[PDB]
Amino acid sequence: GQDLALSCGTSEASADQDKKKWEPDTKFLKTGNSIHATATYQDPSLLSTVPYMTARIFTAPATYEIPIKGDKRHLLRLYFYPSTYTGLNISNSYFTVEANDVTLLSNFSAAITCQALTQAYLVKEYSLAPTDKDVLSIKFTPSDKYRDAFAFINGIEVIQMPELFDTAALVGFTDQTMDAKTANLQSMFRLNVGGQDIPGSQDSGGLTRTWYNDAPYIFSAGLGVTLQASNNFRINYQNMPVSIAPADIYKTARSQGPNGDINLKSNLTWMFQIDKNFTYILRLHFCEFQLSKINQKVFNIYINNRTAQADTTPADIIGWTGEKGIPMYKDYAIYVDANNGGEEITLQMTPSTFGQPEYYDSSLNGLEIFKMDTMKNLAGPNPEP
Amino acid sequence: GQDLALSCGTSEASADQDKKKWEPDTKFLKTGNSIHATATYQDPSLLSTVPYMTARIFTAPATYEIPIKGDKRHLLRLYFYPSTYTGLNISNSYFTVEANDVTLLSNFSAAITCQALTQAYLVKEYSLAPTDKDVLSIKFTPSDKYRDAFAFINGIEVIQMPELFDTAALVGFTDQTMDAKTANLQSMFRLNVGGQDIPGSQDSGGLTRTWYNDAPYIFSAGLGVTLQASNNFRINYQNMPVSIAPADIYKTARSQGPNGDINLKSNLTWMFQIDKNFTYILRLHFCEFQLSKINQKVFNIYINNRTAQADTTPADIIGWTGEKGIPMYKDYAIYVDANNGGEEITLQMTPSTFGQPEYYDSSLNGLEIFKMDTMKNLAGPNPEPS
Ligand SMILES: *[C@@H]1O[C@H](CO[C@@H]2O[C@@H](C)[C@@H](O)[C@@H](O)[C@@H]2O)[C@@H](O[C@@H]2O[C@H](CO)[C@@H](O)[C@H](O)[C@H]2NC(C)=O)[C@H](O)[C@H]1NC(C)=O
Ligand SMILES: *[C@@H]1O[C@H](CO)[C@@H](O[C@@H]2O[C@H](CO)[C@@H](O)[C@H](O)[C@H]2NC(C)=O)[C@H](O)[C@H]1NC(C)=O
Ligand SMILES: *[C@@H]1O[C@H](CO)[C@@H](O[C@@H]2O[C@H](CO)[C@@H](O)[C@H](O)[C@H]2NC(C)=O)[C@H](O)[C@H]1NC(C)=O
Ligand SMILES: *[C@@H]1O[C@H](CO)[C@@H](O[C@@H]2O[C@H](CO)[C@@H](O)[C@H](O)[C@H]2NC(C)=O)[C@H](O)[C@H]1NC(C)=O
Ligand SMILES: *[C@@H]1O[C@H](CO)[C@@H](O[C@@H]2O[C@H](CO)[C@@H](O)[C@H](O)[C@H]2NC(C)=O)[C@H](O)[C@H]1NC(C)=O
Ligand SMILES: *[C@@H]1O[C@H](CO)[C@@H](O)[C@H](O)[C@H]1NC(C)=O
Ligand SMILES: [Ca+2]
Ligand SMILES: [Ca+2]
Ligand SMILES: [Ca+2]
Ligand SMILES: [Ca+2]
Repeated sequence: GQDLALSCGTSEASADQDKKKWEPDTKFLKTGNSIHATATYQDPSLLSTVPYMTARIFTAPATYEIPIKGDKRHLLRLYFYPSTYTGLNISNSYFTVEANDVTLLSNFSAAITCQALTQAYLVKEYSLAPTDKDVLSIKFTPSDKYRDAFAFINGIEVIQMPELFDTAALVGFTDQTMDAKTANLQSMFRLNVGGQDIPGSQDSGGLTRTWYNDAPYIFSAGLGVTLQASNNFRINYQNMPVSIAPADIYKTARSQGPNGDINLKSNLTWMFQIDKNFTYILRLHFCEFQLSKINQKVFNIYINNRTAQADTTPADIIGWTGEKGIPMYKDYAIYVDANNGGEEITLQMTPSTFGQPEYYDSSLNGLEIFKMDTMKNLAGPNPEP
Repeated sequence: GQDLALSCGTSEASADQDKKKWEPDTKFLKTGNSIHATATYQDPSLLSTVPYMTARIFTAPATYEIPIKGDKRHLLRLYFYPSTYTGLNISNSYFTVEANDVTLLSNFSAAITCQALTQAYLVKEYSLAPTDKDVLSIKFTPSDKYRDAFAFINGIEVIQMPELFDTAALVGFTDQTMDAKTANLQSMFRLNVGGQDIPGSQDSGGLTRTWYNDAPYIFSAGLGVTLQASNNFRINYQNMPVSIAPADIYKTARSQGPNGDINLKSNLTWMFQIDKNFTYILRLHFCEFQLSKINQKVFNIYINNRTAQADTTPADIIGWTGEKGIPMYKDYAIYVDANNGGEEITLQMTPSTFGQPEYYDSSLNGLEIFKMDTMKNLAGPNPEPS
């Protein structure tokens, strides 16, 4: 059927602020008796009125049927703008969303979730494994616990993507590995480390992912030192698919800085709020654009205080890639529960004292955090405040 | 083993006018020698320079090896743009193409085929039955009969597809069928009847098939009346796979029109140039979007002057589907013989008088014509020049 950007509750085509074209959802909606509504407040923080200002509202289970290619992986995005739609209190909305037998959301309150994030809108993004079916059935089910619950949706995107997931190294364990090839994933965070926001229009692979500056997630007292590649520095992908990440991710990084003695005394630390009781994959993106040789910059990486790369196998970007300007990533997996970090993921970097490196520093170019499904479920609870 | 769109002779990723992404063919070329070439001339009829303006040229045999799932059916497309490449005379190009054990093309002249069609480029499309092999070997062999014979290719696509083929009713016989489930097929024609061209980007199943307007193929004096479903009319597929055809096929149709007297005195007639000595499957796509009951519109269907639906079993779309808005298709098979049939398939419809229907009309929403393989061969001769 091909990729779609549906603005729910619209009757004509529309375009957003980033030159993405959207179309009405009506075509794809199997079930009747939905309500369409336009919000009566346009939050000044919205980047566009599209798709956010218009919604479709469901008071019974409702299914969209989107033609897809069965053998392919897809990105699915759900856009929500909890605002005022004439005649409803958005606080009453609690619902489930499923996509071909994968549960995405359950008892989901967009209002509570937005309040907790201090953001007026939400985009939930998922990477769905191939389901061998030529229709993606997206079912919205109002809560059967609350008589007054309704479901709503402002936009849906379905985007074919390559098989960009394979194995991840298990954090804190010696050489253990797990397969992500058939996993369903939720995108939790996607950062351009040390660099400016990259809008979807500048993403690679036609995937229109947004990559956010990482500064708001730095937990260490030190912000470190951001690095920028020289003008027209060439990112040499070699055999890495360009869809993994756009070149600009690799042209900037965050490092600890030029003072190796100070760097040895601290970790550069990021912290993220996530849902308990899931395995997460952290994809760390690297590209050395300053140094040229093995054993110049060699560093330990820790996830939730456990070893990701350390001891006699620390991280060395040139050690991994063989050459300045080659991009790469490494995937690490951690099951996060009460004993392992609770509701938080921490990522920490510090120089290694193995093999007498030329410098004592660390760096990172990009970061993605994905939730893996457990028994075809990705739904977590709503956040607190 | 993913789907591929290879633009042969390129060294950078490219994209065409319909946003299809293409990549270089280099990694998949397994045996032989070849060079990249760029066409000297951009024909104004080309929608894109991708993949058509670049080619790989073979002066001896060469093979691609493409990873596939052996238990799955595939679409294979071969793109050709005859032009002057590396100083060679395109009129000397005659070659064979094989995909595993299936001969697709033999003594193939892209130049002559293009001249006969009044088209500057060709896309040959095949549906290959499961191979039980994890590699698709695509072999290009220059003709060993002409001395300066060479082969060329501009683009290759390999696309995993569902099993969209089963049995077809043999025309002019009753309860005799042809089995296409494990056949290798060539796509000859694919039409949105009564509607505008549907580009591959809008095709269902992610199969990127183009559905072309049918008007050029009508040979009755009357072109009938084209119909379009109302705004927000929904096509209700039920258990028919959406990969069969996109919704827009079913939202338009060609009919004979509102004058039943005129309709009763004529056939709506399509004609197609094909290759003799093959069995063809005609897939007729239907969806009733105006009427609502059985025995409102009831019509006879003839293929090569023989009965496909007639007598006491004429076509009735609601009769078949049970409801307005439910799409369907019916497959019919016909052998086109070396004398009778004579390089053409004709499809004709006219109203039936059987059972006193409310109206006297006929309609059709889409049409596909497939060649079935014989002796593991789908190759036909080059058409006559004019
Ligand atoms: C296509 O098939 C014909 C044979 O067709 C069969 O035999 C015929 C004699 C007739 O009985 C048909 O109805 C049968 O289906 C191949 O042979 C040619 O056939 C034509 C007449 O149809 C005849 O004029 C030629 O002399 C025959 N040729 C030879 C070499 O004997 C023909 O070669 C086949 N073509 C292809 C491209 O495979
Ligand atoms: C950098 O962070 C790592 C990981 O959190 C620190 O190592 C941990 O230190 C605590 C003690 O404070 C121990 O309980 C853990 O066992 C350590 N983990 C590992 C994997 O060794 C490390 O000390 C920090 N370094 C600095 C300089 O702050
Ligand atoms: C559905 O979601 C809300 C989450 O916000 C749940 O209600 C909250 O539950 C927690 C206790 O875990 C309290 O701290 C909050 O005060 C509750 N908030 C509100 C607004 O009621 C609710 O329990 C969930 N329901 C189900 C069936 O899971
Ligand atoms: C519509 O076309 C059909 C099929 O070509 C016509 O039926 C044929 O008529 C010719 C001449 O009368 C015969 O040689 C064929 O044997 C007929 N075939 C069949 C299957 O009946 C039919 O006459 C045409 N209808 C109209 C209304 O013109
Ligand atoms: C290969 O194809 C060419 C072109 O179709 C064939 O040559 C034509 O043969 C027919 C006779 O069947 C004549 O009508 C044309 O004048 C010929 N055209 C040219 C350009 O020569 C040729 O016979 C075929 N060769 C083989 C071995 O099958
Ligand atoms: C997490 O898992 C533990 C252990 O299975 C369980 O006791 C707890 O209820 C779960 N908590 C959440 C928030 O899912
Ligand atoms: Ca909307
Ligand atoms: Ca960066
Ligand atoms: Ca090409
Ligand atoms: Ca049509």
